[PDB]
Amino acid sequence: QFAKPEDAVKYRQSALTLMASHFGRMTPVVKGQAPYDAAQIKANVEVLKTLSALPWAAFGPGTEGGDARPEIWSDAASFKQKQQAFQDNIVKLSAAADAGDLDKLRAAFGDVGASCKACHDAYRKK
Amino acid sequence: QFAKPEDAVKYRQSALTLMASHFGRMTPVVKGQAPYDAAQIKANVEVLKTLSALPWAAFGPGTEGGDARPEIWSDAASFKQKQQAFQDNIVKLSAAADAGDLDKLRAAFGDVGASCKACHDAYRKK
Ligand code: HEC
Ligand code: HEC
Repeated sequence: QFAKPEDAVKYRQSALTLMASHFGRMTPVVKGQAPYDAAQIKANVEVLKTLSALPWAAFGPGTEGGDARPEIWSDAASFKQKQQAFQDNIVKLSAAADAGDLDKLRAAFGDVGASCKACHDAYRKK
Repeated sequence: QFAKPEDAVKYRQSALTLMASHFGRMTPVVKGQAPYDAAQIKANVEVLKTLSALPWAAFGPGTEGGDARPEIWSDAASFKQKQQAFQDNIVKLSAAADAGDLDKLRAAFGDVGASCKACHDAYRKK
């Protein structure tokens, strides 16, 4: 699927755009501005779970470009921990959404959002 | 998630790019150029199933733009049938992939690809 590095960059940017949309659209629910519909949130968090696994294999060898910093590949073990923290927080979000637990969901949502920004601060060009 | 029509256009283009990647990457398998790994294809077709439901609600009212033709909204019942044929063919693809049946999978894959092009021919700017 990534014949040239520019195809990996197009894929990962598309996946990240879709993640941002499925994550950010829950902000009014977690802030009490819109009603919590447990079943609809469960379904949206499942879409976000699928999308959240997709960008990383499009940062494979040789796919420098876009707004990715070089240290993604030069400090690969450190990048992997930032990616892992995010993906661990998506597991917690899915557990909260599956349980219908709005306290857990809002806490997990804040942890996901902080881990998006913690990776950006180290690995995304400003 | 689509505060301005340009946000709906960015979302739907991103979803369609991800669909194209998850669909097209199976072409060598269905053409016998790469080995059929039933479990990996099942998992990829599940990603494609999730992605295939996403673009359509970002062609909502008022979201004219991109390479969408106007007749998507002026002939809405006709667009709906093109979208339905595609989504019906994704159900058949998921059934083949879940059953591990490569004859069914390649037949369903051709039907999906034809329905992508049948919508493009009527509804996507050349
Ligand atoms: C590193 C482990 C990351 C985590 C976790 C998340 N993001 Fe990210 N993001 C990352 C990089 C290296 C880039 C640049 C990719 C490129 O090659 O250009 C991005 C980019 C985005 C974008 C812009 C995509 C675009 O259209 O070009 C968005 C919208 C984005 N990131 C959002 C986002 C969200 C909402 C996250 C958590 C829910 C998230 N990112 C995590 C690296 C990483
Ligand atoms: C109508 C019912 C469609 C079906 C079924 C599929 N596609 Fe499509 N496609 C459609 C439109 C109206 C557009 C333009 C969207 C816009 O506003 O610009 C598209 C666009 C694409 C693109 C380009 C996305 C981009 O990056 O800008 C791709 C890669 C794409 N379409 C692929 C694709 C595939 C592989 C499909 C079936 C598996 C498929 N499309 C179905 C309308 C419709």
